[PDB]
This record gives sequence, structure tokens and C-alpha cells, in this order.
Amino acid sequence: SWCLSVHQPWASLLVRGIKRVEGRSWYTPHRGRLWIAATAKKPSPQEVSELQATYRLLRGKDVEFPNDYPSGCLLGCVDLIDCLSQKQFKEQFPDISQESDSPFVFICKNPQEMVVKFPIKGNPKIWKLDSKIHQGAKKGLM
Amino acid sequence: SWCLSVHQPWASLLVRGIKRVEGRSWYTPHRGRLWIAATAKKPSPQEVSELQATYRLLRGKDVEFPNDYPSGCLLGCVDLIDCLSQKQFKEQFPDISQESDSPFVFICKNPQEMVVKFPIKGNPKIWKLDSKIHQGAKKGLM
DNA sequence: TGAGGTACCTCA
DNA sequence: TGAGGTACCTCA
Repeated sequence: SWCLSVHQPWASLLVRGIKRVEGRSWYTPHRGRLWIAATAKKPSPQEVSELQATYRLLRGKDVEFPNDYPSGCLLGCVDLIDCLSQKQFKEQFPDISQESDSPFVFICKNPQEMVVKFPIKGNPKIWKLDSKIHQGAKKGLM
Repeated sequence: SWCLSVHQPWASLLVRGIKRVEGRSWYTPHRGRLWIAATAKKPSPQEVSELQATYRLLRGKDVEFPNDYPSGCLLGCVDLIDCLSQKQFKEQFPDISQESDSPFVFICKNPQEMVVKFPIKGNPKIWKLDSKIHQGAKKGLM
């Protein structure tokens, strides 16, 4: 039921598995499924192209990006398997530690992207999905 | 007929004779009567009080300020008796040269303040009053 | 967060 | 100029 709001284009990159961690200033004890919602902040087309070029160099020239980075909607989910300090992050993930310098680094696995994305209004930190949205989101994962 | 738009509170200080020069980046050959309009930009109350305190120290503790600094209206007129370079301004007006560091300094005399101020839309540089406004403004000078 | 008030920027 | 589009800031 719990959800995290993330700015595009990073939000869709997370549920695609292209972005593997998300950094925040705060720790969460939450583990397991964490839904990912895009915030309402629309990224400029310049931001999107520049971030895609960067991720092409980190992951490979043939990485398959989403066609669109919709804002203000529920995108999918990840498994939040750990929430590491920056010191722990460098120790455990040397190969990607450069990908977040935040005080706490959310380590994400098993991303799933919803085929039908639903409009939603987010909140700070981890918040709970409304039950109707949650129900439809689970169906749309099949 | 010619008019200059000036930000408040400087605009009303000009037609009161409290402010004696107005600086601009450009020269004008205009001499004689120059109407003064306030721009549409409303000054914060903090700006007004700070500028009044400064002019109190330059002119005297008992200087009589206007009760209000209305925006977007025709305030009065001055006689533009010269348009001096900054070098000329320092040479001719040593006692007030510190009051403008602009490339050109408009030297104003014989300020008159209209008792009824009329709403107006300004333009850059020196512009011409509409004839109906001009007619009423001259009457209101009596 | 998302929303909106506002200061800043630009103007065939 | 004055007007408005927009980025920035703040939020009992």
C-alpha cells in the first residue's frame, strides 16, 4: 500500500529498472513493495534528453527508455530491499555508488511498470495509496 | 505635451521638489515642461519608508512627504532645464551630484503637483500625452 | 506533495 | 511601458 513520489524523468527510470537507487535526506524502515508515483513537476524536454544521454553512457547505448515520462500518476512499483546510509552505500554497491550522494539511498529491485497509469496526488516521504487506486494498480500488474 | 514615466516613490518626490534630478541611460534634447507619470510598479511600504528616511537626512527632518505614492497615474510636471552627462553633472551641481550616478542626469526645476491625478499608461523614454489628458492636466494646475 | 502567490524576465 | 508567462518560494 505504501508509495513514494519521485520527479520525472527519474520516476519512470526507476520502474523501468534503468535507475536502480533513489536518494533522500531521510531514512525509512519500510522494506518490500514500494509503489512509485510521478510528482506533478513536468521535466523540460532538455532535462529528459540530457538525462537519457547520461543513462545511455552508464547502462549502454541501446538502453530502452520509456516513450513518455507522465507526471502526476502512479507508474509502478519496486521492492525496497534496503535503505542505506551513504557510507553503507559506498561499501555495499561500489559499482553504482556514484549514482547517489544522498544521506540515505533506497536500494530498489524487481521493478514493475503499470501498463495503465493512474492520476494521483502525492505526499512527502512514504504515504499510503487510496484503496481503490491500490486495487486497480495490483490488477494492472498481471 | 511630453511626459516621462518614473517609478514611485521617486515619481512623487520629483513633482514635490524633494527629488531634484532623475537619471537615465539616454540623453534627451527636450527642454522645458516635462510631465511626470508614475509607472505601474507599486513600491513596497518598506521601500517607501527607507527612501523617506534617506531624503529626511538629505533635506531635513521636517521635509513634507506626500501621504501616498499612487501608481499608474499622471502626477504633475517639472521644467527640464538641462540634460547633463555624469561628468557635467559633477561639475555643475557638486552639492547634489551624489544623488545620481546615471549616464545622463535630468535637471528639474519648478515642480508642480496635480491636485487630481489621472490614470495613465506610460511608455519608455519621453512620450506624448493624449490631448484629453493633457487638457485636464493643465486645468488642474491652476 | 501540490497549489498558488509573487518576483523575475521578456517583449516582430 | 505594461502585461503576461513562468520559475521560484512558501506552506497553523
